[PDB]
Order: sequence, then C-alpha cells, then structure tokens
Amino acid sequence: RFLKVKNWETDVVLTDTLHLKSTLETGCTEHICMGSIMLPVRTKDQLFPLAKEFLDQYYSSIKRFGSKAHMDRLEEVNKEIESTSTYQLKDTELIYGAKHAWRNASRCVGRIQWSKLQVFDARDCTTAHGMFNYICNHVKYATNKGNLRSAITIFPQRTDGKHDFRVWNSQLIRYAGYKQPDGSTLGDPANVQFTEICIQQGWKAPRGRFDVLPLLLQANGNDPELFQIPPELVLEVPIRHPKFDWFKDLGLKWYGLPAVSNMLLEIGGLEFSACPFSGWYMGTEIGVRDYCDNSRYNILEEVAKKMDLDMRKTSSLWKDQALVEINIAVLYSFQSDKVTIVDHHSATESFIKHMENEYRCRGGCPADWVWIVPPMSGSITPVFHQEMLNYRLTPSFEYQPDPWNTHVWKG
Amino acid sequence: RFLKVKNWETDVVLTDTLHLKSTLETGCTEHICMGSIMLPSVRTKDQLFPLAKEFLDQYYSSIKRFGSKAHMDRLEEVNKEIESTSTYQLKDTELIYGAKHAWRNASRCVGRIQWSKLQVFDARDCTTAHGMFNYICNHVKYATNKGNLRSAITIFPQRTDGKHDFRVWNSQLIRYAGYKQPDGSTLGDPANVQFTEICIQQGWKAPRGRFDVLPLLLQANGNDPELFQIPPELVLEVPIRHPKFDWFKDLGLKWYGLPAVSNMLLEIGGLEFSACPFSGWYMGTEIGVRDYCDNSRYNILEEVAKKMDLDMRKTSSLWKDQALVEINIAVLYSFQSDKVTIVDHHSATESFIKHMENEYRCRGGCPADWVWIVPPMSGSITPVFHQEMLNYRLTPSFEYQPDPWNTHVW
Ligand code: HEM
Ligand code: HEM
Ligand SMILES: Cc1cc(N)nc2cc(-c3ccc(OCc4cccnc4)c(CN)c3)ccc12
Ligand SMILES: Cc1cc(N)nc2cc(-c3ccc(OCc4cccnc4)c(CN)c3)ccc12
Ligand SMILES: C[C@H](O)[C@H](O)[C@H]1CNc2nc(N)[nH]c(=O)c2N1
Ligand SMILES: C[C@H](O)[C@H](O)[C@H]1CNc2nc(N)[nH]c(=O)c2N1
Ligand SMILES: [Zn+2]
Repeated sequence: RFLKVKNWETDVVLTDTLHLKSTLETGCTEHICMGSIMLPVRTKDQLFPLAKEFLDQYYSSIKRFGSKAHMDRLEEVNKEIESTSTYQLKDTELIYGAKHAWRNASRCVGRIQWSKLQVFDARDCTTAHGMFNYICNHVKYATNKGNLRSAITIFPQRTDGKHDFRVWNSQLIRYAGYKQPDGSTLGDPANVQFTEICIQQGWKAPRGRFDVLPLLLQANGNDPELFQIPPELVLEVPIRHPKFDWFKDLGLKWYGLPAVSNMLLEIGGLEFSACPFSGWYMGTEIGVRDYCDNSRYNILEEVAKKMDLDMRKTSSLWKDQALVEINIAVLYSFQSDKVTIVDHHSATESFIKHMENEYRCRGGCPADWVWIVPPMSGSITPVFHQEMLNYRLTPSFEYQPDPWNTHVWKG
Repeated sequence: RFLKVKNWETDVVLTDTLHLKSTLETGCTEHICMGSIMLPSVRTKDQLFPLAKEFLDQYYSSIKRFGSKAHMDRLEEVNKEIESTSTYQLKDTELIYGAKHAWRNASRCVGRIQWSKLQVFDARDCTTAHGMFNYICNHVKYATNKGNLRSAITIFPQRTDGKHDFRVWNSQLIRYAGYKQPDGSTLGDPANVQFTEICIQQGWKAPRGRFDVLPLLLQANGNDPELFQIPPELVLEVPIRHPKFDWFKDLGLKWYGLPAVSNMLLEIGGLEFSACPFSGWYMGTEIGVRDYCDNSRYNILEEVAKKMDLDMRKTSSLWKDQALVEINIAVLYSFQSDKVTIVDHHSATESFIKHMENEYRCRGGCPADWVWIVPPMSGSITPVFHQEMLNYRLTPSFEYQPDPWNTHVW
C-alpha cells in the first residue's frame, strides 16, 4: 500500500512505503485525528520479537541479513533473554540504534544531521557521581568552544523498572525559575517546579534571573543527588541587537547548548531511561518560545515599548514586529560570538532536502507537520506547503513521566 | 472516547463528547496520521433516508421538539417523499439550520464564532445561469454592504441525478486573473492561471492586466457554463498603502474586500448542494501572508525588502520576516482606512478560543484542525497555538468537490 504526499508549492509528489514498517500506534482513529495532541514494566514475553525486529533491521543495514553472524546473534540474544530476561546491545548496535532513534524522530526538523551523532556509551556507570562525570564530558565535547557537535550519552538500561537511571532535569542546561510571593516569576517560568525540587533537596539558590540549575541525577533507582555543572563548561551568549543599542540593556542571555535529558530511548525492546542528547539551537526556539511565549520570559511588552510601537490595538502587529526583532537579536548574538545556530529558513530548507532524500533512499520520512513548521513566519518556509505523513518507527525517543511523580523514595 | 484537550498556556482542560457523533471519516488510521494532507475529502433511497433521519433528529432536538407531534410527522413525510421521489426537499427552516450548522462544523475555520449570524439566500427556484447570475450579484451586494461586511450563503438547487448539477466554476466569486508569460513566469495571479485560460478559451476578453477581476462561469441544470461579468460597482477593492512607507503605494497593490468561496459542496441530510457560494470577511494574513508572499502566489517579498534596504544577502537577517510583517501591517491599515471589515490574526484566534470555550460548554465539543486554525505567521504568539484540538467530521458540512471542467460532460 503506497501513499503519496504533495508539495503544494512545487507540485512535487513523493511515494511513501516506509509507513508499512510502522508498528506503534499514532493515537488517531479512523474517525478522529489527534494530530495536535501533545502526548498521545516490560517482560521477557514480548521482548525477543522486539529484539528480532531490531536485529533484522540492523543486519539489513550492514547488508548481512541472514548471514551466519546474523543468525548467531539472534541465537545469542534468545539465550540471554530466556535465562536473564533482558539482553545487552553490542557497541555497534547501540550506535546504530541511537542514530536511528533520531532519524525516526518525526517532530525534529534538524534530522539532516542524524548520521553524525557522537554516541557516548555510559552503560558501565553505577552511581550518581559517575553520571555527573559522564554529563560533564558530554557538555564539554558537545560545546567545543561554540562549534557545537551532536552527541548522546547512554546510561544503563531499565531492568525491573525499580533501578532506573534518570536525569531529573528536562535539559542539562536550564535557567532556574522562582515564584515570588506577589505572583510574579523570577527567571524562567518553565522551570519553577523543578527549581523548588532542587531547593528542597538542598540547593543554595542565588535567586537571580539567569541561574544555571544544578544537575539532579538518579543512579540504579536510588534517591537523586545534586551536582553543580562547572561554570566554565556552560557557554552563554549575551543577547544584543545589531541596530538597537538599547537591546543589550535588557540584560538577556541564553546558553548555547540545547541538551534534552528527560526522554526515553527505546532500542530492540530495551528502555534507556537516561539518555541526554544535544544538538544546536534553531534560533526561534530561543527567540519565539523561550522569551515571548505568554508562559515564559514575556519580554515582548518591554521590547515593543522600547521600539515605540502602537501598542493600543493588536492590529498594529506590534507583537509580530517585536518578535521578529528579538529573533534577529538572537541570531546576531550567536553568530557574532561564533556559537553554532541555525535560522528557521535554513533549517526548514535543509529538512525538505533531507525529507526528499529519505523518500528516495528509505521510502519515507515520518514527519509531524504541527511540530516541523516553525513557530513564526510559517508559510514563508518551505515546510508549510509540504504534506507530511506521521507514523511511529523504532528505534524511537519516547516521553516518560517526570520521575518525582513515580519515584519511590529511599531517604 | 470521552476525550480531553489541554491548553498548555493556561492549563485549561476541556472534555469532548461531541466527537462520538462524528459520522464521516478523517483519513487517519491507527498506524498513520494524515492531519497535514490537503485533500482526503449518485445516491440512493437506501442511504438517503438514514441521512435524512439523522439530520431531522438533530434539527428537532435543536428546537426542543424531539419525539414530538411535528417531529414524527416530518419523519414519515420525508420517508414518504424519498420512497416516492428518490429524494426530498428541505423546509426553509431546516435549510437555514442546515447551512448554519455546516459553517459551525467547518473544523478548518477560525471565524466560526459568527456561525449563527449567517444570512441564507434560498435560490432553489433558480433554473438558468442568468438567474444564477442575478442571485450572485444580489449576494455580493448584500454581503459587501458598503464595506460593512455581512456573512451570507446562497443555495442553488440540489443535485438530482448528477447530470443536472448547478456549479459555479470559479473557486471564488471575486478573483484576479492570471496570465502565463511567453518569456518569464506569471502576471496577475498564479493561482488562477488555468481558470483564466478556461475563461478566455471559453470566450472571455482579458484586459491582460495585473488585477483583472475574473468573470463568473455559471452552469445551470448541468448545461454548458456561461460567462458573466460582475458589475464593477459591486466589486469593492482596497488599494494597499502603508502607514509609514510612502513608497508602498508605489507598488500598485490592491485587494478585493469580499472573500466568497464558490466551489465547495454543501451536504445537508444527505442532499448535495453543488453550488452554494458563501462569504464572510477576511483575516489580515489571508491577503498579506498567503495571497501576496507565497512562491505559489504574488511573491512580492523580493521587492518590499529591497525598498526597505534590508540585508538580503543571508536568510539569517530575517528580512523575509521583517518584510512579511510590514506587508500585513499595510493590508490591515488599508482595509481599516477605507472602513472595509477585516480582522487581524490575534483578534480572530482569541475570538476562536472563546468560541471553543462556548462549544465545549453548550455543545460538548468543537471539531478543530490545528494545521489550518493556526495563522501562517506568528503562530506561537496567538492563543490557538498552545490549544490542543480534536479533528472529526460532523454533518451538515461543506466539502470539496472536483473541478467541473474535468467532470462536466461538455
Ligand atoms: C543538531 C541540530 C538540531 C536541531 C537544530 C534540532 C531542532 C529541533 C526542533 C526545533 C525541535 C522542535 C522542538 C520545539 O521547537 O519545541 C526538535 C525536536 C526534536 N528533536 Fe531535534 N534538533 C537537533 C538535533 C537533535 C538531536 C541530536 C536529537 C537526538 C539525538 C534530536 C531529537 C529530537 C526529538 C526526539 C525531538 C521531538 C521530541 C518530541 O517528540 O517531543 N534532535 N528538534
Ligand atoms: C466571517 C468571517 C470569516 C473569517 C474571518 C474566516 C476565516 C477563515 C480562515 C482563516 C480559513 C482558513 C483558510 C486559509 O487561511 O487559507 C477559513 C476556512 C474556511 N472557512 Fe471560514 N471565515 C469566515 C467566514 C466563513 C463563513 C461565512 C463560512 C461558511 C458559511 C466559512 C467556512 C469556511 C470553510 C468551510 C473553510 C475551510 C474549507 C476547507 O475545509 O478547506 N467561513 N476561514
Ligand atoms: C536535541 C535538540 C536540539 C534542539 N535544537 N532542539 C531540541 C528540542 C527538543 C524538544 C523536545 C520536546 C519538546 O517538548 C517538550 C514538551 C512536552 C509537553 C509539553 N510541553 C513541552 C521541546 C520543547 N517544546 C523540545 C528535543 C531535542 C532538541
Ligand atoms: C468564507 C471564508 C472567509 C474567509 N475570510 N476565508 C475563507 C477561506 C476559505 C478557504 C478554503 C480553502 C482554502 O484552500 C485552498 C485549496 C485547497 C485545496 C487545494 N488547493 C487550494 C483556502 C485557501 N488556503 C481558503 C474558505 C472560506 C473562507
Ligand atoms: C500542507 C498543508 O496541509 C497545507 O499547505 C495547508 C497548511 N495550513 C494551511 N492553513 C491555512 N489557513 N490555509 C492553508 O491554505 C493551509 N495550507
Ligand atoms: C497543542 C500544540 O500541539 C502544541 O502547542 C505544540 C504545537 N507545535 C509545537 N511545535 C514546536 N516546535 N514546539 C512546540 O512546543 C509545539 N507545541
Ligand atoms: Zn491524525
């Protein structure tokens, strides 16, 4: 069953056959679409089917499907599952798996880079202090004095679900957020709950607007522990605007390394509950979402004010005009400081090229239009007119609930 | 099955039960979502009466006469008519309810807060294209209302056996012509190049300008279509200037005030109305974002940025975004200056959230298509962006139908 998608700006039509290899359900039923819904414990019983599927996929990619090395590996994985209930990936399989988890991430516009992921095997790690050391080295490697490099660090896999490794932070590098008694928020409103958890665990909060949060790290199902990332490893960029000299006086800055750490990596039925991964920012992620979203820093007002815009009626498009300016500032500051960033025009262009190539050589590219389209200027980017098919392929990155909602506390 | 949608900007959560009434299918499956595909959209006495029953059931419930005197009488009365005529006719009251609820169910429409204020013109007594033309001119004049725009629909006779279809071949009642060039690309409007050819190739005398209002191509009772020029005095147009940039009027841009879609199919109680032009008023971005800046369209961003002396050497300077905002500021400014109704995307999306609020409270749900509701600029600073939505097809409904020239047995 072949399916077509059309690019309504170029009349380019592509044929998807890769969705046939889809297994996991999407959330949409025959009579309802949940395409805009944000978020729509494992035994030996179902594991070897998942292991076999992954291993078949793996050996196909190395052109050894049905070879002796392939059959022996299936045999080997079979025996380790029946006697030990789980199994261990080889280094070759872990790297393939983590790369393809990114390749399958249908909400990720930066996937042209998927094959250049640097995979750090941290499966020998046993303690929170060891996690801290592995994460420090990830940050240093990935930052690279501003010449960012994609990397993932993979901590031991779930076993009985009672000894999970978890990074409790949602990203390795994030700014604290403090609810004030008067209802206002100091710093990043997105992190107020996590900040309070950190303070409750004994973090001495400087209580500033741009405080790097501590790491809160759980090894082998134990209670989490706090660690301060060495400040010389946290690369930050002061935000200034090329034409407006008053923009620096807003005193804004942002960190250079986007590194997401709350997600789960699934490979061959194995769940890696601790797997921080990092890339480089698309400019709108900082400029549009992190600063202007009503539930974030909310600087549109002050920017529009200092720009002297008609703020009385929204039909002056003062909000639109301030947002563009803030996003020019973000791009200008990172480029000026020689820290890798990509504008939403370059990144969406690259993704169309990626997507067409994936249809050419893979037969499909799962894509979530609701997420791929940038949050500003959507229709003047080439992905807006591009039809996309969303479906779930494994290996995959999955959501998992926040650990503090599930963790059984030791003390 | 009793699903919930969250707004991630306010944490408001709404429960949807209306989706359980969803009749038609969405084109998604459990293994694959098609929420971004543009178009996944000869009846019989068998399928017809249940469709009629379901419509009349929700109609008589709406007037709180469910299970009553008139309800049962109408049900058998229509049941008698279908068995005897292989179709049936809608009472005026049901026809109005049917049309208002097709708008209400249009899950891609951000302006549905106005759904109940639709003016319905019953043109089912129409028999000829000239008659069609008279009805359309009156529609245009009523809806334009000297710039004080009023929502309206005009409903021509329903399909009978598919050989007697009434069709408006134009995609909109009012649209600028598009002429391909022997040398470069396109002059006029590229969206309408084919239709502009089919007009000339049908008889039209094109002034081959940049803003030539297309004639109407009207087909009655399945006959060959006829050309008609809309009287110029009824086409209200807004010349586009900018409140800061004197050179902006030098671009020689204008746009018409009335958005009036004429190629969709209205389905009520199983009856198909293949000609049902409907109109409201524009959202600002529909003119300045889509109609003026797409590579598929006018693509004037090139020259606006030049006239702003922006750094077009690299995309990372965001000159397209800068020019894009200025174009849409001008469009709003121009329409408002001339007192022609228009809404900005901040106001229309905030209105829509309140509408969603009302539909979940007083109806249990509101089918919504995020891909189409979120405006094509500044998406995440409008409140629809953080609003989870549920997309499902309810009837009565507006539906896509094939372009007639590929279908009409000429
Ligand atoms: C290197 C440059 C990269 C860029 C510019 C980039 C950009 C983005 C953006 C803009 C989003 C949408 C999220 C939002 O805007 O709120 C996204 C989603 C995502 N990215 Fe990438 N990304 C990059 C690399 C990576 C890497 C290295 C990984 C993993 C190894 C990754 C995995 C994902 C996943 C899993 C999602 C969606 C998560 C979900 O389902 O909610 N990305 N990316
Ligand atoms: C009164 C002011 C109205 C406004 C501001 C408005 C706004 C919009 C917008 C922004 C879209 C998306 C199209 C695009 O952006 O390219 C849309 C689509 C649509 N509108 Fe509304 N609209 C209005 C009136 C009406 C009326 C009176 C009807 C019918 C009675 C209607 C039915 C529809 C339908 C059926 C669609 C989508 C068709 C499809 O499924 O593709 N609208 N409208
Ligand atoms: C490697 C990488 C690079 C980059 N440059 N960018 C990235 C963005 C995400 C990402 C994933 C999910 C997200 O969503 C979280 C969420 C879920 C539910 C409710 N709220 C928020 C967000 C933020 N939107 C970002 C993940 C990885 C990214
Ligand atoms: C009454 C009304 C008022 C308004 N203010 N606005 C409206 C916009 C549309 C509309 C419907 C479908 C559309 O889609 C065109 C299309 C579909 C499939 C293939 N090619 C092209 C578009 C343009 N995007 C607009 C329809 C009605 C509108
Ligand atoms: C690919 C996508 O489905 C298509 O281009 C849609 C996207 N969203 C849209 N949204 C609106 N309002 N109008 C449109 O024409 C479109 N086009
Ligand atoms: C409800 C809606 O799905 C939600 O707000 C999504 C929409 N698209 C998005 N797209 C990106 N890139 N990032 C986001 O956080 C979101 N949020
Ligand atoms: Zn779907």
